[PDB]
Amino acid sequence: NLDIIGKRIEKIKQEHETSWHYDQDHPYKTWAYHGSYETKQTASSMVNGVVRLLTKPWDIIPMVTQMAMTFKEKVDTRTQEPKEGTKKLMKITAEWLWKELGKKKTPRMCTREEFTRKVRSNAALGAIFNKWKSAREAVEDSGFWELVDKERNLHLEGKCETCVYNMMSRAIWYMWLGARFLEFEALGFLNEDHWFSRENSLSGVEGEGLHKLGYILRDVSKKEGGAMYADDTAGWDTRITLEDLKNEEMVTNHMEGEHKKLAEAIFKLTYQNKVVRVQRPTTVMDIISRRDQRGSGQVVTYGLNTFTNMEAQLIRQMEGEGVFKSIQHLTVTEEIAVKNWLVRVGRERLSRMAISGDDCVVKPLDDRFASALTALNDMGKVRKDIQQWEPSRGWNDWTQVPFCSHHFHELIMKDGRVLVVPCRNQDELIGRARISQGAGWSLRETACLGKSYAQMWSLMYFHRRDLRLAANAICSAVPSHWVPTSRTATHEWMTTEDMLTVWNRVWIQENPWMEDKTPVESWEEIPYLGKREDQWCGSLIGLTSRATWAKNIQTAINQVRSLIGNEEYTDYMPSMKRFRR
Ligand SMILES: NS(=O)(=O)c1cnc2cccnn12
Ligand SMILES: NS(=O)(=O)c1cnc2cccnn12
Ligand SMILES: NS(=O)(=O)c1cnc2cccnn12
Ligand SMILES: [Cl-]
Ligand SMILES: [Zn+2]
Ligand SMILES: [Zn+2]
Repeated sequence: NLDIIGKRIEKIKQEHETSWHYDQDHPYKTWAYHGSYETKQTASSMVNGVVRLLTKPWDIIPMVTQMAMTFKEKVDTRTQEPKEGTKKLMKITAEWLWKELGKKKTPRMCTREEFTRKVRSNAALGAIFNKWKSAREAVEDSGFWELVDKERNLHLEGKCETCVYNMMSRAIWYMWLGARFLEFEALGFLNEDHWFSRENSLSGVEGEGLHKLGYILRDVSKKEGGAMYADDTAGWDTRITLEDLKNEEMVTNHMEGEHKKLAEAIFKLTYQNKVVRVQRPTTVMDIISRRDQRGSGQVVTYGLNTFTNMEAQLIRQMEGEGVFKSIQHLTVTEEIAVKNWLVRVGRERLSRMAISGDDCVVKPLDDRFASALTALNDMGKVRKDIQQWEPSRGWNDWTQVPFCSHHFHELIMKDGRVLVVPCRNQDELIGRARISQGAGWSLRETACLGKSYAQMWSLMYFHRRDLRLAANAICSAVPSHWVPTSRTATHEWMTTEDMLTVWNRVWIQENPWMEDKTPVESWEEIPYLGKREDQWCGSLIGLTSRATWAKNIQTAINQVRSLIGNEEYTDYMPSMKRFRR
C-alpha cells in the first residue's frame, strides 16, 4: 500500500508544503484522497479555416457545425471482484494466450534511439510542461537522461518516486516524458514488434490499415457459424480489474535479466498502484490513488486492451459452446476440458474474431454465444446500451457490422474487380476535418493539416462523391509541394507522392485480396458507391446547396489561394469527368 506509493506522495507534499491541506469536502469515493495544493489553468477545439472555406454547404448542417463547439463520475465507480471460477478461466486463458503470442516473437527492451525517433516525428506519447520546452529539447539534452537514470535505478531497486499520472468516454492520463520512456523501454516491444498483428495474434488488426479492415471482416464472414456480434463495453478502461492487471503482468514470465526487472516494476509500481493529480474548481490539485482500472500510456493501453479483450471473447465463446457450466467454481475435469479446447481449436476460435483494443467483432460457432453472459458480466465487461441479462443482437450481413467507427461496402469496379472500402456517416468525416487541436497554427500549418485530411479522403473515401470533390478542391487550393502534417492504422496519405500512384500501390499492387494487378491509369476508372447508398451514408448530392458548391468550386479554390498568396498551385479538378471540358 503506502510503502509502494508514499515516496511519490511525500515528494509532491514537499514541493507544495506551503499549500498542502487534507481538504474535508473532497468528492472522491472509490479513489483514495491524500491532499491538495494551489495552481490555476486548463486548450480547446479550433476550426480549420482552409477546410471550412472549401466545404460551404456543411456550414448549415448542425451535425457538422456542433462538432466544433464545447461523466468523470464514471472514473469514480467500483467493479466487484470476480468469482473463483471466472479467475481460473482468465488465468488458464491468459497463460495460453501469452504462449501463443510468444511462439514467433521475443520480448525485448526498446532503445533510446527508438524513443528519440518517436519524439522527432510527433507520436501521441502524452508528456507535460517545468525544465525543458518540448520533448524534442529534453531528448537532445544529457540532464534529462540523468533524471531518467535516477528513476530507472529506483525501479530495479523495486521503488518509484516520479511516475505520477495527470488526469484530464475518454481520460488521457499524461506522465512526464521520463516515466513515458521507462514504460516504452519495458513494454514498447508489444507495439514496436507487432505482437497484435493479424499474422501473429490471429484476432488482432494492429498495423493492418483502414483499407484492410473490410477485407478482414469479409474473411471472418466466410467462416461457418452464427451471426456477427459487435458488443461495445461500457467504459472498458474503468472496468479493468486487479485480476486483469495480474493476467497482463504474466508477459514478464517470458522475459529475463534487466528487461524482466524493468517490466515487473512498471506493472507492480505504476499499473497495479497509481498516483494521479486531478484539477478541481472548488482551482486546487488533488493527489488521489487507486490499484485497479487502466492507467498506462495510450500505445501500451491499446496492446493490453487487445490482449484482455481477446481473452474475454475466447471465454464468452467457451461459455456458448458449453465448455464449462458455472462461473462459481471450475471442477478439475472442467479445467482440463478448457485447456484441451484452447490447445485443440483455440487458434481457429481466435481467427473468428477482429479485435482492436476494447473494440471487437466475433463470429462464434453458433448463436448460443448471444445469451452466454455470465462470465462476461462477472469479468466486469458489462455491454453498453442493453440490459445486463438481455441476449446480444447479432448482425446477419458483414457490410452492416460496425468496427473501429466504420462499416464496409463491397464496390465493383467497371472492369469487374472487387474493392472492400471503409465508410462512415459523411457528417462525421467533414466535421472532424474542420477541427484543429492547439495554439499557434500558422496559415501554412493549417493548410498542411487540411491537405492531410484531403489525401486521406482520396485514398480511403474516394467512393463518396462529396469527399472526392472536396479532396480535389483542398489539394488544388494548397500549394502542390507543401507537405501534409498532423501533430499526433498505417498513414499512406502522409506523402507528397501523386495520390493516383499511392491509390494503385494500396488498392491493387500490395492488396492481397486483388489477384489481377493491372494498374488504374485515371481517377475515372475508380468507382463511387451507388448514388442512393452515398445519400444513405450522408451525401448532399441532389441538394441545390451542393449543386452550386460543385458548379462554382474554382471560385472557392481561388478564395483560399488568394489568402495563402502567390505560391505554385496545381488544378486537380479535371481529374473528375464533370470538370474535364
Ligand atoms: N472499489 S473496488 O472495486 O476497488 C473494490 C472491490 N472490493 C474491494 C475491497 C476493498 C477495496 N476496494 N474494493
Ligand atoms: N537505454 S536503452 O533502453 O537504450 C538500452 C539499454 N540496454 C539495452 C539493451 C537492449 C536495448 N536497449 N537497451
Ligand atoms: N480490481 S477490483 O475492482 O476487482 C478489486 C477487488 N478488490 C479490490 C481491492 C482494491 C482494489 N481493487 N479491487
Ligand atoms: Cl444485419
Ligand atoms: Zn517510477
Ligand atoms: Zn457507408
